[PDB]
Amino acid sequence: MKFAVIGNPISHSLSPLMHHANFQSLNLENTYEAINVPVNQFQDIKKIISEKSIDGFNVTIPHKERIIPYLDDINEQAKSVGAVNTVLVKDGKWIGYNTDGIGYVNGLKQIYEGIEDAYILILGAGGASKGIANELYKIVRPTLTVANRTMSRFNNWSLNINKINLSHAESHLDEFDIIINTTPVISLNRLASHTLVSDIVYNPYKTPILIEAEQRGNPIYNGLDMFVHQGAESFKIWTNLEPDIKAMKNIVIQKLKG
Ligand SMILES: O=C(O)C1=C[C@@H](O)[C@@H](O)[C@H](O)C1
Repeated sequence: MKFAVIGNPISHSLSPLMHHANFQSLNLENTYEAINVPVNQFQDIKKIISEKSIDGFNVTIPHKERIIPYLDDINEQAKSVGAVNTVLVKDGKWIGYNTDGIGYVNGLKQIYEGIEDAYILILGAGGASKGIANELYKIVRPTLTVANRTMSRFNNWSLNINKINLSHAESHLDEFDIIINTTPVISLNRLASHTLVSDIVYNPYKTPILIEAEQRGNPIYNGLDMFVHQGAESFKIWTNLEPDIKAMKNIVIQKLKG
């Protein structure tokens, strides 16, 4: 089967390196190649893909919304986040999926015991935040809380979740078992001792919030696992097989060192 990643730029993508490691562990005769698609040539996307006989592809900067009109169908999750990172070519039909959020959430699940009873705060109300909150909503029993600087951003949200501003997150910070920053931030001055602090970025390997949270002697978690888990989730969709998460993360790490 033939896979890819589209984007502009595409050369620093670690998707092919990673999906390949997965193919070699599963003993699969797949290719996964980086495809450079400038904005100016994006209108010819159906043709760039189909001439290469592509089965499924990831979509990254700056085409995650740009791809949407070319899809024949799109899932609720993508539609909701308003962005597509995965497309399935399934008998000439293009179908758009979004695995970033489930990708972050499946990673967290592994490194956080009993996430179903977790008091989770998320910072940010934009699209990455939305995608994670949708996925959590399905597995977390206690109501989610999303904090944002502007209340209006929640108008197109769809969840029955608590929605607060940033100063109110600061002063109730100790009610939370996990905090997830999706913002590129708060005062950690009421930060409970046990609280896990997470950012969906892994370059830099630690953002300011994670730095300070670590000095306060808290557990921290960056976006590395999100990146592996979103691609693993694309792979499940495309192929109906189980990805080797350890092989995929180990190669990305080795590449990151160096
Ligand atoms: O750098 C990459 O190759 C990617 C990064 C993220 O945007 C992912 O959402 C995308 O599926 C692939």
